Amino acid sequence: GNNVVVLGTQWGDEGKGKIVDLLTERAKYVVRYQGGHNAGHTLVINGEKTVLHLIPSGILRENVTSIIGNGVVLSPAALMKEMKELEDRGIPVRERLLLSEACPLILDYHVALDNAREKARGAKAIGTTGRGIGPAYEDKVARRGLRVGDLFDKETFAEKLKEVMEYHNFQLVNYYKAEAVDYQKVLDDTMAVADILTSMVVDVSDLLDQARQRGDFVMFEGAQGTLLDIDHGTYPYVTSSNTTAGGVATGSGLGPRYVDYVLGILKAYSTRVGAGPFPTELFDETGEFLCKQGNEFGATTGRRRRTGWLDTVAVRRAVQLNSLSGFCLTKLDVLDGLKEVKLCVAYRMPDGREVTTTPLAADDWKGVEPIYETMPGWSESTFGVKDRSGLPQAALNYIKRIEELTGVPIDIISTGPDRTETMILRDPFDA
Amino acid sequence: GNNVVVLGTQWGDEGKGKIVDLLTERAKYVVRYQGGHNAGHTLVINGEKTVLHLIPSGILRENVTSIIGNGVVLSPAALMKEMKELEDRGIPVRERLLLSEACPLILDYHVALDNAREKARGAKAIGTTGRGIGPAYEDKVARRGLRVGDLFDKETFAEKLKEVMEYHNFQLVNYYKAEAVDYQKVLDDTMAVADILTSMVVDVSDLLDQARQRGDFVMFEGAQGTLLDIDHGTYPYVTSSNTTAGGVATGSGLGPRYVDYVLGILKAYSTRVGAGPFPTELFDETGEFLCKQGNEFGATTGRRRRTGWLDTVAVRRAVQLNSLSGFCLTKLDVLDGLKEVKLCVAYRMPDGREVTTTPLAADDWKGVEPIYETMPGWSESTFGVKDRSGLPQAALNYIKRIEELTGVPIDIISTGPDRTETMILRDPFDA
Ligand SMILES: O=C(O)[C@@H](CCCN1C(=O)N[C@@]2(O[C@H](COP(=O)(O)O)[C@@H](O)[C@H]2O)C1=O)N(O)CO
Ligand SMILES: O=C(O)[C@@H](CCCN1C(=O)N[C@@]2(O[C@H](COP(=O)(O)O)[C@@H](O)[C@H]2O)C1=O)N(O)CO
Ligand SMILES: Nc1nc2c(ncn2[C@@H]2O[C@H](COP(=O)(O)OP(=O)(O)O)[C@@H](O)[C@H]2O)c(=O)[nH]1
Ligand SMILES: Nc1nc2c(ncn2[C@@H]2O[C@H](COP(=O)(O)OP(=O)(O)O)[C@@H](O)[C@H]2O)c(=O)[nH]1
Ligand SMILES: [Mg+2]
Ligand SMILES: [Mg+2]
Repeated sequence: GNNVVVLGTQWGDEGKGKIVDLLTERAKYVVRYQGGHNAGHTLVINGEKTVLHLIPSGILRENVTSIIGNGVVLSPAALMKEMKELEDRGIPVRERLLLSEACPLILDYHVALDNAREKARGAKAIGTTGRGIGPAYEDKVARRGLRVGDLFDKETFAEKLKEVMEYHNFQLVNYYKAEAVDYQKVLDDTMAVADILTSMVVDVSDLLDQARQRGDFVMFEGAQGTLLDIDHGTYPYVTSSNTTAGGVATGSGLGPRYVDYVLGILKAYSTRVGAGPFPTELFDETGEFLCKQGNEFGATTGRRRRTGWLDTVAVRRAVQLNSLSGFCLTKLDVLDGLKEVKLCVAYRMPDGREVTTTPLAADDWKGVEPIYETMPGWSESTFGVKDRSGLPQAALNYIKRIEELTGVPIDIISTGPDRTETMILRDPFDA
Repeated sequence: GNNVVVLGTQWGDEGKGKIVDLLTERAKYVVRYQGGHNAGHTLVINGEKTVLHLIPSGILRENVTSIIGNGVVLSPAALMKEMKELEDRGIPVRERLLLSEACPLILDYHVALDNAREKARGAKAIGTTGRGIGPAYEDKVARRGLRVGDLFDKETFAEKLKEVMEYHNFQLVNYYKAEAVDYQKVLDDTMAVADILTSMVVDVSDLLDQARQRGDFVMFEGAQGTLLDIDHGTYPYVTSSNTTAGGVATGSGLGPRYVDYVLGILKAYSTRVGAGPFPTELFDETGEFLCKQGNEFGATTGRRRRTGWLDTVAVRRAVQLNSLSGFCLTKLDVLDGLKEVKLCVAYRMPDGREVTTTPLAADDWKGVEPIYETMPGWSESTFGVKDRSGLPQAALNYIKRIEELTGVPIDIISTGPDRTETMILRDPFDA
């Protein structure tokens, strides 16, 4: 397929960054369509590690033009910092990065509001990444937020920013009783880069329609995971954007009927960082093993990620919401050495019923217990294996089982962090 | 196609309600996926006029199950009032209406906030429908809003509502200096209907996945229009939800790859109610004619709708954003008697350039001038005509021209408000 979508089927950090970079070899465009700099996508090329947050994962390839779609909430400060670091490493960012004038801006007050609301929550804290993502999306919906296109007229931008910060400071000071954000600093910091950002502006939706008609290859890079979806995730312990396949159209302008293949990134086990329901969560020795062996620490906040067994029930919800075409199984190599591996095949509800569908809101998850299916592990090392013939039978039965429970094939299997430690059984672009 | 989407290609009120009702004869399900009671869809069956707002337009057919998807922001009070009026007219609503537990709730304070923000805007007022739609979507994104699923546990709902209204009253009273909303009235009013609403709850996304596998016919009914889209419309003079095709997936849970045919509702001329850029707007005799002859008054607010010539440039943007499969031209009959009709074929930018694409944000529209293409009108009456052979050549050349400029065929032509005053050249379900 020409238009391929790569997204997380779980709670994020399934290894989307790696897959995007790997598959962009054949793409002309790579587009980010939701989220902001709370995303942390790690790429490892020949041992070199790059961690992108706002900039699309195809930025290291000179043959691809990276595009930050309108769905993304842009932090001018976050962008600059990343652009610089990359430019210092021989990546001519400005030469290959384009962005939407419709992207909402994340400013200093958004971060101030983020930390404030979180402290006001107390024990009910979401455990956000503190990047002001929520407040930015909120200003957008309320129709008072500032967008990239506003930077085109400096005087009116100053007047608009004037109004918005008046409102935001009143609540930060009077209600949340925190520090006011200085209007002049924000105004100065923004204008200092206003021209850099605006020089990269392009009509994304029209461009994507052009690419489509020519039949160019375009890859959509998702941020976060399905269960963090603002509508369908474990509300209110979710992110403020639609992390599901529908976010592709709203966040880039591409018509829904043009999405040809949706690739779901599936980790061999499960992780979640931040508060919220997590049925298969392990609090024992095996949990520590997955964390250590998988080096599960926040690519953005450095927070230790919560680990657990793969949840087939939750994944099936992901298959359905995104109309998945196939999966890419990652971190299979981390499971090496375990005597047994478990797959949650159903949920035991607090009322005794055994269900195979997931609860919606976070509150409806309280009391849910996973119903496992234990399988034999493998002693053989799968790390770096680049062909099925290198995987132990136990590992193969494990792949097959997931396919059986889900009904979706595993087209790609990743056995290590490097771009090459992978095995493509089927290329989505050819599917 | 089994899964058909019906949406407005302009600024709403293109006559979506009529088309949904007409086409639901063959559908098992009809789903609303965005907006709330700001929508006003008029149906006229054998002269009988029904105006729905929150309830799906397939509610008059006993063979269809209406579903209010998670994207919709639900006003418990608005629903009850509509359910009652319909039940009094022999429509067993409760027997055929289902809804999502994920739908955010529109409460009294949301309406209070709506009117307040609008007055604070002054001359920069959006001209909202005052139904609290914006504030409801804002609470959702901020992850502090209450959803239908919250009504399942009355005690915790009271505690949650307690927190949210504390926050909302502080700003309404202290900042906006308006009246506080009484917590007890809202709590009482809500609980009085809490059980009615919860009895209608269904897992929408799972159900739609079931319908899909069986191959049932499902129709998605859009609210508002493309140019009112929160991301891609004339921001900030937009509605707070995604009115484009991508909203179907995020607002119902159906995977993007399952949308088979997107039908764009296209009015013969243009209307817009409320503030915002409108290039082809007429302020002369012909404007008054279109308003009078088309009886252009708000189906929800009673506001006189602004009229103008059909804007081909803006419509082309709609074709692209929604991946339209075909159009349904409505109110052709209103153009009867005009000596000449005009089609805006391109825009004259304030800098002298002639463009064929539309500006994004509302500010980038200031100064834009329409470039017309004049065509001869027709004296013949097309009202009620149910076959192409009843349309005067001039009317036929007009249909053809729109098809030529757009590149999308006109599969349905509506020549009057009644369900039968229509001509289906092609049924989307068979396409
Ligand atoms: O916080 C980190 O360091 C994680 C972020 C994982 C994905 N992820 C987010 O980007 N945000 C998260 O979603 C929730 C809402 O926070 P926010 O509004 O900042 O996105 C939080 O649980 C937050 O942890 C969330 O789970 N990194 O491993 C991402 O590379
Ligand atoms: O206000 C009315 O009476 C119109 C509503 C037309 C569609 N429409 C909306 O539902 N809202 C509108 O979108 C903008 C945002 O308002 P709101 O947040 O209430 O949706 C306003 O211009 C408002 O008029 C808008 O244009 N009716 O003809 C709809 O049946
Ligand atoms: N062991 C192992 N690590 C992997 C594999 N694929 C990716 N990773 C690493 O797993 C982590 C994925 O989390 P993150 O970087 O947040 O990925 P993203 O946010 O989903 O793109 C990164 O540190 C990667 O280097 C794999 O197949 N095996
Ligand atoms: N004259 C005429 N009126 C029509 C036609 N189709 C629909 N209408 C009327 O046009 C109006 C459409 O606006 P509205 O009710 O807001 O429709 P919706 O919001 O798009 O579903 C209604 O009053 C309909 O009865 C048509 O073909 N001809
Ligand atoms: Mg990450
Ligand atoms: Mg209407």
